[PDB]
Amino acid sequence: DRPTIPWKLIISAFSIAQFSFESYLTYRQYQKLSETKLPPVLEDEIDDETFHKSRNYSRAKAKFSIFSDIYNLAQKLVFIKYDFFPKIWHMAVTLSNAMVSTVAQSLCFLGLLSSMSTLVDLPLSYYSHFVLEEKFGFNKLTVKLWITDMIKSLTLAYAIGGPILYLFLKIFDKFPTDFLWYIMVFLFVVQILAMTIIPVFIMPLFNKFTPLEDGELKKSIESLADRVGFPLDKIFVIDGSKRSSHSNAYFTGLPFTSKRIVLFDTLVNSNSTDEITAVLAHEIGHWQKNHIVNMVIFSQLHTFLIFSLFTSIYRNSSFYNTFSGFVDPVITKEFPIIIGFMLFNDLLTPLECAMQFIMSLISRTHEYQADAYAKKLGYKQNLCRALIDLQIKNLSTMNVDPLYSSYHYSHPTLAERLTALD
Ligand SMILES: [Zn+2]
Repeated sequence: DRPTIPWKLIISAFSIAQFSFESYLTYRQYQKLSETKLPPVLEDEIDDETFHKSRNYSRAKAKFSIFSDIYNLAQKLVFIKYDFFPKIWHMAVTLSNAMVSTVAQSLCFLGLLSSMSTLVDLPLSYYSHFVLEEKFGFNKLTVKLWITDMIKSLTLAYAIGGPILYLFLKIFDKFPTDFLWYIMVFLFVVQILAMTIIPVFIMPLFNKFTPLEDGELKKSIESLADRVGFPLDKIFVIDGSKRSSHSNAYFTGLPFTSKRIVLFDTLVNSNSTDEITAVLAHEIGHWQKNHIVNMVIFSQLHTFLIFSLFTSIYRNSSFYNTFSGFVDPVITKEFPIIIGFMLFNDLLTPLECAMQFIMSLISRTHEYQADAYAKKLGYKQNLCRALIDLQIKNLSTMNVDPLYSSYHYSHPTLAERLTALD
């Protein structure tokens, strides 16, 4: 536990290492998608034509994935070896006029930084939407709406992100010796408010929430709810058609309290008729077995590990000194917590890989249990046809690499979800 260790080399080595590992995964997946032509348990229920089209969708996804990784590894390594952070700090504070200048310039640094991460990402985000998924008729948005969404995301990020971060940072000042349990509780309470505030206040700005047109489907879902429990405030059908013809469904409720069921516009349309309910049995499965409880708990362990280790490396950095020590246009005074946190974030990357395996696996077995639970309710045959139709219209990957799926896939392979039931 001490200051002088070669940080530059280690961080560059880690980023390259885990990029290479991720490149290996993506490589295997590309192999299988291009070579294999048959699913074992889906050889009858997958059109030979819509199978090839799905091979192509996944191909382009992988290609773009690798280019996106190289791009994000390239700008990082350049950011590192050329000490690009100090420079942004100076340029940020320089653009602060009105005095209303303060001790927490950290917010300024992050203000310009995140805005740069946006503009540098912009080209990729544009390609993915207006090329990768326009080529497969998935994207239904105009540039007008895309840009407006970007601006709304940044404006919100500052509006509520600034205040929360500020308090988060000043909590370190009040407790320089024992901050752990305080910032722990802080993140917990922000989490609770988060799941309650984003759906109620933030989402309405993105999509138009309308209540489910009273009739058949409303009654069906209402009946499944009353049967298995009392968790149901109301049902809304969001307009997710405006973005792309992708489908999904979820419920938003502050647990444990009333829960609202949101259904995607493309879902109620003619892809899922009332196999929709089998799906909702699956999604009620997550609630019944207290998975959300297991997830917040497994999340708190993670956070504790992270900020337990933080105590070790929030003292001295190779980068600017903060209280001429041997290099140029450096930054001075109080050590700034935000910076030590970021570099620490890129120090952990291997730990994250480990917990990427762990989290992906837990989610997978949660889906397993929810499906089995849908069988318990008799929605087995409809649930099967639901998942199959989703994979058909979303051109999801048919036969995947075990390792690649073990790392990335939070949901088990379709074939793997069926064999557990069918
Ligand atoms: Zn699920």
